[PDB]
Amino acid sequence: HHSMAAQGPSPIPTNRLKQIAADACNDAIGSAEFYDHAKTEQWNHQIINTILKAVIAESQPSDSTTPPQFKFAVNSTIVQHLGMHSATGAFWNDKTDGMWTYKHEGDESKGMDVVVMLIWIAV
Amino acid sequence: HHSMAAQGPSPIPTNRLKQIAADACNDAIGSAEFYDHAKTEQWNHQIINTILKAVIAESQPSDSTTPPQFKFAVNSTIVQHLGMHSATGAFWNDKTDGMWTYKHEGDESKGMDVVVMLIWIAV
Repeated sequence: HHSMAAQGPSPIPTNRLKQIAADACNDAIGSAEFYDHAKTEQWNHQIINTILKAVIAESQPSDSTTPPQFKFAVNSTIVQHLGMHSATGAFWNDKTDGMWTYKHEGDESKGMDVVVMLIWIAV
Repeated sequence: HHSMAAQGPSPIPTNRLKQIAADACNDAIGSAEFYDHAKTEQWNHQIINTILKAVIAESQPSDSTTPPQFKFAVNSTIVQHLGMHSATGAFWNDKTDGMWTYKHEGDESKGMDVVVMLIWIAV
């Protein structure tokens, strides 16, 4: 994946985002030995709720006099192993808005990858 | 794909979004007989730029006294045929913000699908 659009700094340090996403994916599918189409919905739901709860919490201003300053969208995709190329463009505020993507690579026996993308939008 | 989050009406009628996306995909990969990893970047770039240009244009207020009211993000993914499940959650304004997704199904010989997602964010 690669962004076509210029962008602002993440309200959350990208090393923390990486940890949030890696932990979310691990909690959801870490013990899974195979891709199971019957569980992908449950898996994706758990990943997204985990990440969203974490980024909402940690993007909050320390003081009550300042309300949440960022909207977030979080997408999670589970892809069964085979060829995949993704791109993102935007019409937004290049000083403040942006995206970050994460790939949770499954090993040989896993038979699936998890790709996560987070968008933040100021105000 | 399915959204986990409640949402507002599209600033552009969804039948028009469907046409924009279908035409963009057709223009980019309509004449392609096979999946080619060496062309996916060019294909995705064309699709996204086409869609973005169209949605920017048609979301503009008719009057100059009112500036653009929506930010947009557009993601395009080209997937080689094999198992794929996607989900989206959000922390946004449920009265005004939302997402829309489109799948351009490739026939047997095509060997690839195109999935498009558009997010709109008020103000």
